[PDB]
Amino acid sequence: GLLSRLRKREPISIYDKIGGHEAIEVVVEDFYVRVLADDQLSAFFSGTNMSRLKGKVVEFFAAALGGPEPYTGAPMKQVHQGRGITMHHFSLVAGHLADALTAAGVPSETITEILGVIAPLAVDVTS
Amino acid sequence: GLLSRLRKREPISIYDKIGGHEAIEVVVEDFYVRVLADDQLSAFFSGTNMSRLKGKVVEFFAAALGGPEPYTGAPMKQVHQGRGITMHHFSLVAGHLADALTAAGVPSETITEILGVIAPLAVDVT
Ligand code: HEM
Ligand code: HEM
Ligand SMILES: [C-]#N
Ligand SMILES: [C-]#N
Ligand code: NA
Repeated sequence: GLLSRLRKREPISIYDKIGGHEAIEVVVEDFYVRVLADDQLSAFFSGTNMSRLKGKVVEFFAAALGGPEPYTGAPMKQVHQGRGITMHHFSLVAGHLADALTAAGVPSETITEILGVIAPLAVDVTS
Repeated sequence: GLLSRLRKREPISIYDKIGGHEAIEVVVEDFYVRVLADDQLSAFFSGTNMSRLKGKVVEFFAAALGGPEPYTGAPMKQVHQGRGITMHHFSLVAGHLADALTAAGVPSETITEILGVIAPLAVDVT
C-alpha cells in the first residue's frame, strides 16, 4: 500500500492522494448517476449491465492513476469503436467525472491532473 | 466549524459570517416562500421536489459563500438548460433572495456582497 511505497521511496500517485480504491469506487458510482441523468448521454448505455461496467471502470481508472489492481475489461478502442461517440459526448462524460470528483472534495488542481490522464483517451473513445 | 477555522488562521468567510449552514437553511426556506408566491416564477417549480431542491440549494449557497463542504448537485448551466429562463426571471429570484437575507437580519453590505457572488451566475442560469 501507500505505506509500503513510501518505505521504498516511491512518489505518491494520484490513486494514493485521492484515497485509493475506496475513493474511486465512490466517485465512479456518483459519476454514473450523473451520466445517466444526462439525456445527451443516457441512450449510449441502453443495453449496458451497469454493475459490470462500474466494475471494469473502477479497475481501469485505478490502474490509470497508479493503483496495483489489474484491469480485467476489454481494450478502449475496441469497446467504443462505432458507437457514434463524438468529442461533444466525450467532453460531457469528462465533465461529469470532474463534477463527481469535485463533489467528493478532490482539490481542483488534482482534478485537472486527472483530466490530463483522461483527455488523451478521447483518441480511442471518439469517432 | 468557525472556531476550528479561526484556529487554522482561515479568514472569516461569508458562510461563517452570516451564521453557517443553519442560517442558510432558514434563509432558503423563506426564499422559496417568496418564489412560489411570485406568479412570474411559480410555474417553473410545478412538479419539483421542493424539499430536495432546498437541500441542494443550501449546499450550493454554502459552497458559493466559501463554506467547508463541496456542492454535490448538478452544474448551473445543465440544471437550468432548456427552461427558457430570462434575465428578468433571474433578477426576480435574486431580489427574493435579497429580501429573505434582509428578513433574516443579514446586514445590507453583506447582502450586496452575496449578490456579487450570485449575479455572475446568470451566464449559466439564463
Ligand atoms: C472518458 C473516458 C472513458 C473511459 C476511461 C471509459 C471506460 C470504459 C470501460 C473501462 C468500459 C468497459 C469495457 C469492457 O466492458 O470491457 C467502457 C465501456 C463502455 N463505454 Fe466507456 N469510457 C470512456 C468514455 C466513454 C464515452 C464518452 C462514452 C459515450 C458517451 C462511453 C460509452 C460506453 C458504453 C456504452 C460502454 C459499455 C458497452 C456495454 O458493454 O454495454 N464511454 N468504458
Ligand atoms: C439565483 C441563482 C440560482 C441558483 C444559485 C440556483 C440553484 C439551483 C440548484 C442548486 C438547483 C438544483 C440542482 C440539482 O438538482 O442538482 C436548481 C434547480 C432548479 N432551478 Fe435554480 N438557481 C438559480 C436561479 C433560478 C431561476 C432564475 C429559476 C427560474 C426562474 C430557477 C428555477 C429552477 C428550476 C425550475 C430547477 C429544477 C428543479 C427540479 O429539479 O425540478 N432557478 N437551481
Ligand atoms: C464508460 N462509461
Ligand atoms: C432554484 N431556484
Ligand atoms: Na425543455
